[PDB]
Amino acid sequence: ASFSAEYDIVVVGSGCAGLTSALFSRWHGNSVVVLEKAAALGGTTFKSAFWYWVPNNVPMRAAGIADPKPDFLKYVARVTRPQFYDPEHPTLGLTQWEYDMCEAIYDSASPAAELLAQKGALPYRHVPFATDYFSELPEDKAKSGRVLTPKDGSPSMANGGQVAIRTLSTAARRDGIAFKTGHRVQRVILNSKGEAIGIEALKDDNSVVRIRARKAVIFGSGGFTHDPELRSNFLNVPVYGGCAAFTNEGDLVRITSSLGVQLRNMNHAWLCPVTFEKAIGRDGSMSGMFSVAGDSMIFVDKRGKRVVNEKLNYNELCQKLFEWDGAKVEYPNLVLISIWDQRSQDHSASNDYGSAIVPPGADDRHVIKSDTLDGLSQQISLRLKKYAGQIGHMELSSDFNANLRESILRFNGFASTGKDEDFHRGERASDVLFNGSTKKEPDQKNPTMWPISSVGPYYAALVGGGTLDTKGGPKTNTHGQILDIHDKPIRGLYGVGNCVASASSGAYWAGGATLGPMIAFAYRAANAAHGEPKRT
Amino acid sequence: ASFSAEYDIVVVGSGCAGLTSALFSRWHGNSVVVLEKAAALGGTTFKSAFWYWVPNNVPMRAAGIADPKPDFLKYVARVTRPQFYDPEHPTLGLTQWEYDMCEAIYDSASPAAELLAQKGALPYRHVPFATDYFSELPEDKAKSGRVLTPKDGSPSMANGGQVAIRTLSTAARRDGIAFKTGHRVQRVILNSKGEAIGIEALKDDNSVVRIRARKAVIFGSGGFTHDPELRSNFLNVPVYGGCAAFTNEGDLVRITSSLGVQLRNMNHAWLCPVTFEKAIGRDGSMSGMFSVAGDSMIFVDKRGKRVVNEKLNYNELCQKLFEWDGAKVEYPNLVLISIWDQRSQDHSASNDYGSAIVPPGADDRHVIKSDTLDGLSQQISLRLKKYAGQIGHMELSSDFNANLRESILRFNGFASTGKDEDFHRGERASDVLFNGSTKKEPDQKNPTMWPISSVGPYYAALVGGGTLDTKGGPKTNTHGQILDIHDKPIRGLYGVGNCVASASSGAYWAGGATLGPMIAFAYRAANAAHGEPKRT
Ligand SMILES: Cc1cc2nc3c(=O)[nH]c(=O)nc-3n(C[C@H](O)[C@H](O)[C@H](O)COP(=O)(O)OP(=O)(O)OC[C@H]3O[C@@H](n4cnc5c(N)ncnc54)[C@H](O)[C@@H]3O)c2cc1C
Ligand SMILES: Cc1cc2nc3c(=O)[nH]c(=O)nc-3n(C[C@H](O)[C@H](O)[C@H](O)COP(=O)(O)OP(=O)(O)OC[C@H]3O[C@@H](n4cnc5c(N)ncnc54)[C@H](O)[C@@H]3O)c2cc1C
Repeated sequence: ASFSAEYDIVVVGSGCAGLTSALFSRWHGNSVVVLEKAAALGGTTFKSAFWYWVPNNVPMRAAGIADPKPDFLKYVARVTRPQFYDPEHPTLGLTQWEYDMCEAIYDSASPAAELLAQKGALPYRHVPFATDYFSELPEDKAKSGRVLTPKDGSPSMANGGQVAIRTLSTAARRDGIAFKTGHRVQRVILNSKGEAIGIEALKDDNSVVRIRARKAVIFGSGGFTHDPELRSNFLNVPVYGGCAAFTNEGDLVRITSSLGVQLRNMNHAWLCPVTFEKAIGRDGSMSGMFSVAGDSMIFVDKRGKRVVNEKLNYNELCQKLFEWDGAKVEYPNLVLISIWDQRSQDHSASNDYGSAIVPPGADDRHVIKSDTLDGLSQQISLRLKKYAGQIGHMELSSDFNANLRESILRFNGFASTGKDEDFHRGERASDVLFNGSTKKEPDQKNPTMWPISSVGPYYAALVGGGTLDTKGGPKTNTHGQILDIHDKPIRGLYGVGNCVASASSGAYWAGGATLGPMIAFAYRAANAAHGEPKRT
Repeated sequence: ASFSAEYDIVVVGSGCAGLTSALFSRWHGNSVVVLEKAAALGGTTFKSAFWYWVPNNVPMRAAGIADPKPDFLKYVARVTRPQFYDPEHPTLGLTQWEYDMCEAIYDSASPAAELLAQKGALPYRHVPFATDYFSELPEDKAKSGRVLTPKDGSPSMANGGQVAIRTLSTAARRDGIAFKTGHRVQRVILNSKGEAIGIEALKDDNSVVRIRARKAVIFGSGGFTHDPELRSNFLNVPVYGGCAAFTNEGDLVRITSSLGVQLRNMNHAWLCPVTFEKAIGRDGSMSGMFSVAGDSMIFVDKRGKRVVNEKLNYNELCQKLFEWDGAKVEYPNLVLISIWDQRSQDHSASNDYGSAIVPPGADDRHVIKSDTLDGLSQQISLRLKKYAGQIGHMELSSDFNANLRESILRFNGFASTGKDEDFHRGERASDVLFNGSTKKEPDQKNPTMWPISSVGPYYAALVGGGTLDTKGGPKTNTHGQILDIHDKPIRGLYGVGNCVASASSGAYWAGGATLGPMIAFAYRAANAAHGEPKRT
């Protein structure tokens, strides 16, 4: 029973979690390999803007923006476990584990960011204007300032992930880390003491390779969005997919099923609305709809009524789509219809951040069009019929047309006063902050709303619920060590990123709140793995 | 090193799943032991009404009533997977597994029920008037008739579970099945071929015993409602507890963590509202609130407004309590307040079916009382403050009193016309079916509503979200065999009832839809287990 290759540390996956874990490991003097399931490096990280939320970061301190630790913990506790949050409780109402993980994020994200930049692997610039998603909470004492992004990201920052994967992987090759693509890890090999001593991977040609790890196996294999069975059986909502890399199929869940782990936070994903047709069609370029485009634009349900603030934070807005009507045995908002006019088409269109409104040249198969409102509803009906088998054979109400006219009349009044009496669109900072581009109007009272045109053409797109990726898996301690059911480390076995349980439950603290913590844990995991004895 | 006892079949748990599995096994000629963690037999089953939903049962056929199998499958497919339900799809939109499991229920529930009755273990009577929970759906072609209950159950049927446990356990002892209480199974023992050959159990004195199973170990160990870590980490909603027996702590989840199983349907429980204070205080006698008592009674939120049909099916009503307000980072309906008057107190009180309205002599610590509405709100506020750390420090709104008066006036008008224009209380058959007792009023237009008295005293109780129990665990095939990750049986290992994955997802088809299927699977499991070779 022997191995065709041997390294000190074997890393699984080449997104943020894998690359950073590998670099930190290598810089301690270990030999390292990165095993990537796909043909290309980068996973979901590659598609991201690579905002990374780093509490008490060096640029903030240089700018004179304070980030006190007790207040950091209160902010995250209040957002993460609202029912239990208590400022007088010794762990703010969090479990000891959740509290310890949040503390580790605060302690380790900045040194991790600093080392990656110092070595030239992830040079950054500060994004001082990027504001926390629940900045209005009094617990938040550093409402803006925590976000970094790759130094050479574009001005929109939309290509940040591509830049990060380039800088990280360039530094990895420079520093002698080995890479194997088309290697799907499928097993952890144990010694007789039950310690991880290597992996088995399936190659594209269907050969199996065994690779030894002298000190540690570190998983950075991403989530399970694109295993439909796992997704449907674990998540708290029945999402249609998400912007995760399609190779993120929850392999670690199968890999650990015989290792005695504790699967934790399996009920939660990072959530976001998606352009429904791109989810169903498996458009690999799809982004979550982080900014819902248009000011002269509303969402309506199948009755032709507004049901939600369209500018609400994406992780929260997605949840509205899965409200349950128990009397009718249906999801009334399963798909919502975004409706906009020529003004929003011309001035709110974007290639970035999952906008449904796209400029000339962009893929617009998901866009529904008509010269009149009555014509639009007939076009929407055809689209619903096309996807009937995915959406409970949903149909527009027989009163749709008249309801939509009433909805627009009401909205147009709100747009003129600047006050949305129904859903408070534009009243929270995050509504304005992620509003997207608009035609700036001299006398606009609220930047998130402008009256919808009294003439066509009119445009629409179906909006459904998806993920960025999942955030449940084997529980680790704060050093990235995968625990057995008695809360003790399985020696040699580590996990970082979306493949292990996040301490953020169902919450999404700020932009960059996936990547920032992840880099902290890669640093802590690599530092602990470096201290393993060489084994078997 | 060895075993202190040996049987052909070892059954774990003494609720419906375990007792029926054991009886079926014994009647095939195997020696059988039943191992119970608690001091007494019966688990959650003991507390139930023991309705059991049996498609195509003998009473229905005697009435000349068809229960056509394709239509049975369409009903359960429509309720279980609403998004994907399609009458033209080869498995109605279900996965092959879901479809096969639902078919097995139809095929095996009636023969299982007939044999239990034939042997004198579970004599039954028909419950002809119990209509399915979604009987109005056109897919349901046998809208009433499927429910059986223990022949000697009381007229209310509330003691059906006690009767069933008595008849089942009496037959088990009569037929030579062995029983051991205070035996907490904690491990499955495997041979070198990886087959289950017995168990290890922890006894009360903290000794461990090994018991050999020549043919099979059959788990019927119930769900994980009362492991708060598992509950919070897996279920789709953050429930506070449930009427499951307190010994249902998800031991099988830990037992199988190194066995390579597929945990499935972990995101779903059988849901129901509960008397919140009884959940928090772990009242072991608590029932889920299947019947929300009172016609002169409303539920209000912390703003003093109605938000839901109070008579809606319990599994669906519970979901209303967990709607999420992303703008305020809170659950607006986390607890609702049931408010009633003297008429409902006197004529709707019940010790059964989880009623918050309780008769004289009953434990009434959960009941809030005051001589004016303004006084009632002051008493409710004190109760919210008592449980603040569990409910996000919820407070009544500053306009609560005025809103409550407006809510009562509006409801009173609905009660007089018989038409609840807001939430349609009483319009579905199931609202009437679980309406509970009421004072007969000559000219009452809708049995579920009567105007609330303009004089006190007034009464209230906090209502929160809970379970009957969970319905996620190791996936089995239709023969109750626990599968490995490659969908192949782990030889000798079986599971029946709440301890394994239900094929009903998040749905609750009808009264008796937990016990009816469970008896079908106990029969199929026992039949397959009987065919195992004797091993090790
Ligand atoms: C469009 C978009 C924008 C986003 N923007 C941001 C943002 O700006 N900030 C932020 O914090 N978050 C953002 N997110 C979320 C963020 O991208 C992810 O949470 C993060 O990139 C996940 O990193 P990871 O290393 O865990 O996984 P990934 O980057 O998904 O990498 C996992 C890798 O493991 C590989 N793998 C899987 N199985 C195996 C196996 N068996 N063997 C070997 N390799 C395997 C996969 O192929 C993949 O390459 C965004 C998400 C999307 C979709
Ligand atoms: C008040 C109430 C009323 C209900 N009414 C109905 C109804 O009318 N019809 C219906 O269909 N459903 C009803 N339900 C739901 C139904 O009672 C359950 O779904 C069903 O009884 C579960 O049966 P079971 O055998 O899987 O588990 P249980 O009856 O819970 O039995 C499991 C047993 O396993 C034991 N156990 C646990 N761990 C171990 C271990 N490690 N070793 C050994 N033993 C162990 C437990 O102590 C317990 O005795 C009701 C539920 C409640 C709470």
